[PDB]
Amino acid sequence: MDQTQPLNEKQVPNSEGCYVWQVSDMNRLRRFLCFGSEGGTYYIEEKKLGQENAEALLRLIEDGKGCEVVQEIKTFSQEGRAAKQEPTLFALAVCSQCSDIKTKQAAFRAVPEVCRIPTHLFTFIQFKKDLWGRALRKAVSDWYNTKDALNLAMAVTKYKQRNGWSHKDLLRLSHIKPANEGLTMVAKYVSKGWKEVQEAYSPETEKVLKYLEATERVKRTKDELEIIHLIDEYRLVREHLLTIHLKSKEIWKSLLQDMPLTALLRNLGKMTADSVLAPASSEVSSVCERLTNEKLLKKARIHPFHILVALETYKKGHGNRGKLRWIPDTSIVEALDNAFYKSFKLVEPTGKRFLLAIDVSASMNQRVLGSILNASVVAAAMCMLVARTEKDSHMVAFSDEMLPCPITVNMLLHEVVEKMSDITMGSTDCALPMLWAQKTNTAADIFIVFTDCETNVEDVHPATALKQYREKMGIPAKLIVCAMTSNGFSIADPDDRGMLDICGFDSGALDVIRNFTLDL
RNA sequence: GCCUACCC
RNA sequence: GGUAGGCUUUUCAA
Ligand SMILES: [Mg+2]
Repeated sequence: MDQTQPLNEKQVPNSEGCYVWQVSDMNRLRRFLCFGSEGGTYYIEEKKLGQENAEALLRLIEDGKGCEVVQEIKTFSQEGRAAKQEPTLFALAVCSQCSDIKTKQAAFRAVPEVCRIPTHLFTFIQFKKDLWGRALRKAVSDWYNTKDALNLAMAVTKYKQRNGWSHKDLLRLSHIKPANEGLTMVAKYVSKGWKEVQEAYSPETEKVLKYLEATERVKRTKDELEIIHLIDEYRLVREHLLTIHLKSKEIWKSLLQDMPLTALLRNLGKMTADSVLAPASSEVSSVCERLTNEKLLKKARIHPFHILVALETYKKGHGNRGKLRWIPDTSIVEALDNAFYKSFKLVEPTGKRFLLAIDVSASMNQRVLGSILNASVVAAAMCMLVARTEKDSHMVAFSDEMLPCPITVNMLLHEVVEKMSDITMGSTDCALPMLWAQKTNTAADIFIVFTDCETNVEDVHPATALKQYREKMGIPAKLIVCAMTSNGFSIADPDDRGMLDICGFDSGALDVIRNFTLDL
């Protein structure tokens, strides 16, 4: 009996013909929220991946899980555990339509806590289209009227329109009625324009006009000094400036001052190139100190993935799609690579013995989140995270055989990246870890395997490998399968309480692994 | 092959 | 359509 055969009825065949279990729908929801379905997986095409995921979603609703889904969606977004928003917003959209009315009413109810910025809403509304009314009109209206005039003003000027949707269309389609003078002004500004509003017009309301005026002013003035001035006075950001100003060193030195974190993160390369982040500079020193402030990273909801993508591209001196070059600053590379570990919800060590196994087979070459990072690299990063928290941990890599582990606990993130480079390839034997462990008489209480569960060699089933391990070593060893995709497969036996299914790249992954290690 | 802003 | 920034995919002051 090997992986080519089913252990029991419950099991189903992979994408390779070998047998595994089907991840619980709830768990697949999490996989989906974190990885989405762009580019699909190594075996499943993008389109069918989304279809497989859409099916599981509806299945949950069918089964009553309607409100648990929204609650989970609501929680992942607020806690910022998912790199990108599309999957969450698409999920909240499907729920916003499902048969259940409990779920639907819960979906629109959570819209303002999930759609924090215009883009989020625009993407939500567009999804509803790919799939107005009382609920919709109400939800959109509440999004604006519950805000503070002065805040809405920034929101609507920072994000005038995204993906084909403007606040002008939303305001009109929802037939909103400004809850106060401040909001009517902003609304009039949006639908009718500055002139109309300027022509039509409290201390609080004046503040709102002032601002709107500022935003209009920084687009007519030729004087750079005045631009810089307004930026200082009204905290105007990049989106507020005419793109011709974005070539001025002094504009950015003024823009960097209190630049939001994602903005700062996505423009590290450009600022270095324009000498705004010159070597040894105060500015650079400032940047590093901000990127490594866990609280602000947390406040700005900087996901570790975004850090990884920026680090990879930043040290490359040049972009992937971009077309500018810069001498990568070593202080920044050390600050980003440091920030990576602070972006995850950190936890107190348990002290247990962990065996961390990275699936490095050919399939792990598959690209994640439509980025330039592959599952191999991401799995290794997640691995480094768990290894720097629980010191008693031995890392190992595998494909269809045990391979010398290319990385170490003391390596900087970009060294672990290129090392996974030279080694990703081969077939998949997901039982090797447990098997290796027994053979080297290596003790462990927890096994964490970072895989896509597409095991395919004629060797015993990983679940079988774990049992043989328990019996042989006399340890109740548990097994945590950290998923690297949104496929619906798992080498984890649902009937074994010592086997858990978690998602890779959930900034909250650390807490789940802990709760499980500690029998919670 | 894509995102924005400005003019038209 | 013309022009200009950027692509670390859409820039979460939070
Ligand atoms: Mg493989």
